[PDB]
Amino acid sequence: MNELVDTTEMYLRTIYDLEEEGVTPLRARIAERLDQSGPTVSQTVSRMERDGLLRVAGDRHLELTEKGRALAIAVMRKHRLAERLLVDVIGLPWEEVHAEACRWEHVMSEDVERRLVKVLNNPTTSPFGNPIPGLVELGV
Amino acid sequence: MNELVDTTEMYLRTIYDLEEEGVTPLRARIAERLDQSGPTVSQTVSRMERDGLLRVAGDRHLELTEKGRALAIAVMRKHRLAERLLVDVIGLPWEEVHAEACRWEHVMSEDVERRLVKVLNNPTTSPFGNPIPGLVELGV
Amino acid sequence: MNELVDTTEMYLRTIYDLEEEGVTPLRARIAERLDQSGPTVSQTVSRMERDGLLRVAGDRHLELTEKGRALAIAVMRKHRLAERLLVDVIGLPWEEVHAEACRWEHVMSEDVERRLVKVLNNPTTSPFGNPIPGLVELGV
Amino acid sequence: MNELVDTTEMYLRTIYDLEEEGVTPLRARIAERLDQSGPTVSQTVSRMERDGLLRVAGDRHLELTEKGRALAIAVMRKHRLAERLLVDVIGLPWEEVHAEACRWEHVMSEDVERRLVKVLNNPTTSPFGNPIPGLVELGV
DNA sequence: CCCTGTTAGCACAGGCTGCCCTAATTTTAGTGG
DNA sequence: CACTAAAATTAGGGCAGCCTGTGCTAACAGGGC
Ligand code: NA
Ligand code: NA
Ligand code: NA
Ligand code: NI
Ligand code: NI
Ligand code: NI
Ligand code: NI
Ligand code: NI
Ligand code: NI
Ligand code: NI
Ligand code: NI
Ligand code: NI
Ligand code: NI
Ligand code: NI
Ligand code: NI
Repeated sequence: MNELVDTTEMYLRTIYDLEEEGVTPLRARIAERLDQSGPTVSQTVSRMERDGLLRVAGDRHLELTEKGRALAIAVMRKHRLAERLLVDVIGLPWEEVHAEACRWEHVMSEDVERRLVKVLNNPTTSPFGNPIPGLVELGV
Repeated sequence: MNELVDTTEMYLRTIYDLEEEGVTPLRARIAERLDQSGPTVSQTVSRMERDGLLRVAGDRHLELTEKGRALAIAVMRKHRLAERLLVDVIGLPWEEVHAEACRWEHVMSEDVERRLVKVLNNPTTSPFGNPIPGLVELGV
Repeated sequence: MNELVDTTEMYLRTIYDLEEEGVTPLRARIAERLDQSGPTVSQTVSRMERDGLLRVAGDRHLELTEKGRALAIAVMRKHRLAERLLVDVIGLPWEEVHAEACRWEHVMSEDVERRLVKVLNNPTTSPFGNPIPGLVELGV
Repeated sequence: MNELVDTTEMYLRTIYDLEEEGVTPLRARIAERLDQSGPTVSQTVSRMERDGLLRVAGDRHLELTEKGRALAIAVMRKHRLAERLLVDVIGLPWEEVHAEACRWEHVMSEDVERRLVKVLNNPTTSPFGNPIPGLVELGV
């Protein structure tokens, strides 16, 4: 198992965080946040272009395709739903929830996601306050 | 990401499965169970033997080492606690919870397992009846 | 510096050697001979195919392009002239010449090569009996 | 292969050159002579500093460590024993021997160096008049 | 415009291990003669 | 021991995903001519 559990999904989520924070998505940002060498993130981002999940712009900005944005959103959704489960229900300490959720985001089915929306009483936010994306696309 | 999520863990737990059922743990069993080829299974098993996780015994059986066994128990434990959590709290359909728990077992920290035991009122079994191993060494 | 000094050239000359011994040139033979990993050679071989030096047949034979074989021949010429110089003139023990010539083949210019045909009295074989190829196309 | 063949050795030997010439060894000086960019030589210098090959003094003068000096001496010695060999034995036109010995210095074993000392009747200088350093260390 | 160097963000070459495959054998455990 | 069925190996790959080394341009900074 990868330390990232799913590399591709971690690249998508990271680009998405960047968009949330209002910083320009560059390969250099992904290498910083995931502690990887430039040649590593360059090659991996190429594989993701090949598979149509992102594209490198002329100015080197990373952009999510439609397939890549739909997936990124899905992962962010599971992440924050996992965060809620972990805090509201399990009571895992705060400073551990993101780290745990960062693994959970790559394995939770949408089947489970929909159950969690019901069980956690229709949560629109993570336990930190960040809005949960893609609830419509989940189907809620 | 790996279909198995964690190949090493799925190999250890699969060996746990065969021991629990009373069938001789052979590489040929892992090939059937995990649907992989013989060459693949021997190759991975070699890595795991190299890494101190198991031995290929003189008569070909796969004996888990002490490190291998602790991990195998830790993974089976997370699996059945995940199964309990999914049925009792999340309400995932029976048909599906094993498939789900087969992924969660690979990402759940012991920190969450300990908090699950309480959340689930000191469970001793999976919803399918099988006993939950390693509750002692989990520290409860 | 590379341990091979020149990876591409060593690959070419290795292919040359294999052909010369009458063994089918496969990536596996190169992996053995240069002690490199399988993915390393397949990747290097890919660059060489990108660059017009060879192609991988459908049955996985490595086929030198006309340009590829010209470079291959050119390197062995340098190798074997270097062996003549090192034995006939410099007097390096017989056991250590191939090792030295193996690094030399990669830095020798054609100008030097041509001066060595003169100085060594139109040589036509290695000290070990093997013919020096590429003399005609050298400028002889 | 690298155009310099061995970047580290060419950096060491270049520093050594400047010291013979009595010019202050600065990174700008290296950039100049090997025709590379400021950034490149700045990065390459720090790897070497890292590996204990040189010190960058408070005033920015590059300074060889005893380990860096020993390697620079050995490359200069190879460079000049090669020059000798190229003029006296091989007969390569004058205008071309420095370019040829600029590559050979990086591949010649000490085993060959000691044979060249014997065969060229104990040379002390290059055909350009510059003294060959490290003949003592070589083991003569 | 030099000069000397830095910081940021790339490029390509050439290395690695993990974990997956087919085809074609070979070894081994158990069975029957 | 001799055939067989199950088990494992041998041979030669595949792709994903890590790495360091060694090169680049742009922008900038501080001082100089
Ligand atoms: Na790194
Ligand atoms: Na290797
Ligand atoms: Na340049
Ligand atoms: Ni943009
Ligand atoms: Ni988070
Ligand atoms: Ni994650
Ligand atoms: Ni046994
Ligand atoms: Ni189960
Ligand atoms: Ni699993
Ligand atoms: Ni063929
Ligand atoms: Ni040879
Ligand atoms: Ni060579
Ligand atoms: Ni100084
Ligand atoms: Ni010179
Ligand atoms: Ni040089």
